Amino acid sequence: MIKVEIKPSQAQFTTRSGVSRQGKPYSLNEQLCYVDLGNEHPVLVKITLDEGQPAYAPGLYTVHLSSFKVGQFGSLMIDRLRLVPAK
Amino acid sequence: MIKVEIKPSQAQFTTRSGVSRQGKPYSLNEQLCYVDLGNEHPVLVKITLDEGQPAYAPGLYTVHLSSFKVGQFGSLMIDRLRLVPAK
Repeated sequence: MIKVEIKPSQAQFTTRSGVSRQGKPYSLNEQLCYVDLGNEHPVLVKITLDEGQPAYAPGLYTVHLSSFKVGQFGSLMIDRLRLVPAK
Repeated sequence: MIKVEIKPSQAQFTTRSGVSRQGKPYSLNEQLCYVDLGNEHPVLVKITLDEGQPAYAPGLYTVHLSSFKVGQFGSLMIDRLRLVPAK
């Protein structure tokens, strides 16, 4: 439950394409947000979109708890930025 | 909130120590807490503790935003999980 803002400027996503072996292409797409991390000042964080799921419209979003995950040696983590209209 | 709690049996830490592959010394203390990330039940999570830092004491907690950093391409990561008391 973090403030995320997408300003109109940020509405289109941004690419970083690619490939690995057995069936593993890295052809990455990213969109950007301003995240207020407590501070009076916003941070440009990046959102990595997963296949078939799209760039968020402009507006105000909260970070959704499924955005967090528990890793290999038991640490909690942002796996991917997950947003909701929630307010 | 990222709802967190340390029960009586969890109010303490374990030390793991050995050596880093840049041949550097570690002596890391770890503690378990229950995190409510949604799901239907409490997921168990590992707080790594800072040098000096006493293991937190039983109770209700919430995650403090100082736990989230940003680097490289606007990449958000949890740095340390710093919990503060509930309200």
